[PDB]
Parts: sequence; C-alpha cells; structure tokens
Amino acid sequence: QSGDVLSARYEIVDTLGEGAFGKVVECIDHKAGGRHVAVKIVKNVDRYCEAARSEIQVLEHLNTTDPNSTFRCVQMLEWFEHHGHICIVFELLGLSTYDFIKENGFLPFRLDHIRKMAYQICKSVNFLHSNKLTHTDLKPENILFVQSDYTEAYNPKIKRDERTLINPDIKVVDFGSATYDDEHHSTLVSTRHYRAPEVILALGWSQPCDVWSIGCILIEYYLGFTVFPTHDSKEHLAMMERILGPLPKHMIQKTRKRKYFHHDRLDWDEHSSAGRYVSRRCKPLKEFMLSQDVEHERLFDLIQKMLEYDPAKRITLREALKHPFFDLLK
Ligand SMILES: Cn1cc(-c2cncnc2N)c2ccccc21
Repeated sequence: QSGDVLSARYEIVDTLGEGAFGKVVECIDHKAGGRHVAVKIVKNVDRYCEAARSEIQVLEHLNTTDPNSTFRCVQMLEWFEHHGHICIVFELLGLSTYDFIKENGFLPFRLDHIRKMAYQICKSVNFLHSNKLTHTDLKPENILFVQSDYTEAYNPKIKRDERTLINPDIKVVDFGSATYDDEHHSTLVSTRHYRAPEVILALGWSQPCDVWSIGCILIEYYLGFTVFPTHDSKEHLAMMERILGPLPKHMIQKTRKRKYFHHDRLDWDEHSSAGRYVSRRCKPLKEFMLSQDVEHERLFDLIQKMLEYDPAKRITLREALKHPFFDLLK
C-alpha cells in the first residue's frame, strides 16, 4: 500500500517487516522536513488491537521512566487510528540482527560484537524486569541495529567478501506480548526456538523465561544457526536433553504434559529416525565452541547459566550483567 498517506503526513515508501499483527512500513514525514520514521500498522482484528493498546501503554510507561532510551527500548514517537487500524510511529531503526546475519550468509557475529550486543540486550531486558515486566518474545528478529552500516572487508579463510558492522548498538522492539507481574500470563509464550522449558511443560513462567530466550539468541549469534532446528515440542525437549543433559526430575513430576514422558523420563527413542536427526544436529553444549580461549569459555559459561533448566536457579539479568564475559567492555 505504498504512496498512501496516514494522518495526512506520513507517506508510506517501503515495507520493513511483516507479522501476525500486521506490518511495519517506512514513511516519509511530510510535516518534519521529510525525515523518515517507522510505522507499525496493526491488523483490524481484536487480538491484535488489544496487543497494540497494551504495547502503547507499556511504551508510554517506558518512555516516561527512560525518555532517552538509556536502556535501549525502542522509542515510540506517537500513535493514532486510520481506517480502523492502530498505527504506532517509532524511531526508524536499521535491520534486525536476524536480517543482518541472513544478508551476510549466516556468518556468525564477531565475538567483540556479540559481547556488546549481549550486554545491551541484557541491560534492556533487565530494565524491563526491574519494572515488573517480562518481554516474552525475545528473538533475533526483535533486536534491531540503530543503524546497520557496514564495510566490505574481504576474508581469505572463508575466501569471500563479508560485512563488518560499523556500530553494533541495538534496540529491543515489540512489546505487544510484554506482561506485568500482576497481569494474566498467557499459557504459551515465545517463538518456539527461543522458548523456555517451563513454558513447554506449562509450569508457569515469569522473568526467567526471557533469560532462556537470550541464551538461545547468543548461541545463534555465535554459530549463525539455531541449536534447536525443530517444530515439535517433544523433539525440542529431546534436543535440550542432548545439548544440556536430562531434565530435572521435579520439573518432570510437576508437569501435566504426560504425553511427553514415559515413567518419569522423556518418551524418546534415540534409534528412531527423529532420534537420529537430534543426535546428528545436536550435541553437548560446550562441543559447539569454536575455540577454547578463555573469552569463548566465559561466553559459554554465561550461555550455560542462561540455559539452566530450573527457572528458580537460572541466572538473573542483574547477575548476568556482571558476568566475567562482559569485563573487556571497560
Ligand atoms: C524493522 N522494524 C520492525 C519493527 C518491529 C516492531 N514490533 C514488532 N515487530 C517488528 N518487526 C520495528 C520497529 C521500529 C523500527 C523498525 C522496526
């Protein structure tokens, strides 16, 4: 729907992202010199309208507490209605971290970039957690670069051109599923590959489910692919057990998802075809490390701690923010 105009000032010029909820488009602002903004145009459908209203209340709250985006939540500039669609105007950001890695052929991010991006992500999400909020849908498509500018450094190992990030500063976007401690918790949150085990087993969740998501995100940034290449719940659990060891017995006894379990163990045949697929694609976590130098070890020590099964034992983002992995940033 390009060349179209919203609120009589925002001319659509391009589509930046598409979603369950609707789309995000790039607009010229005819009333602000023509400089460009992002506009999230939400579907004309209850569940998405309520998510948009909820997102707007969350952002108003965060903009008020942190109007300078010290904690790197995306800045909402205004909102309105148009042919019944909720429209949210945001600062124009660059590419998502997913789209960047994709455009770069699924080459992983350099470890110094991961360091910084992970710090910022943990700072942002901890700010949410300090304000009684759980984001619930952290993933690379929701971490965006402030400006996604690169240079064209040739590398002879890959023997092929690659893109290096001028500046890897990010923002966290998408607060449509963000949930307060006191509000109703959805039964199923997160995108599947970033989804914590307590969510899969329907044990209830809070702030620690976002930490699991972040652990998964950092693994993708480091490898360039997910360690959970699945679309099935029980397999996904089988992949966790292969990467992280058995699930804790008390999580298994607490669950009502009995279909996944036989006696009090995961009902999984390692000799099935799905069993071979898991064994082939997944292996103990630390075996994914590309080097043994201590910086890589500390990343993986943090990763491991983020991917603690028991949400009560999982590391908090407060603790994460002082992890040895982050020192080289001072
Ligand atoms: C490219 N892009 C995507 C989103 C966005 C926001 N909320 C849910 N999903 C999204 N894809 C976004 C927000 C501000 C600026 C640019 C943006």
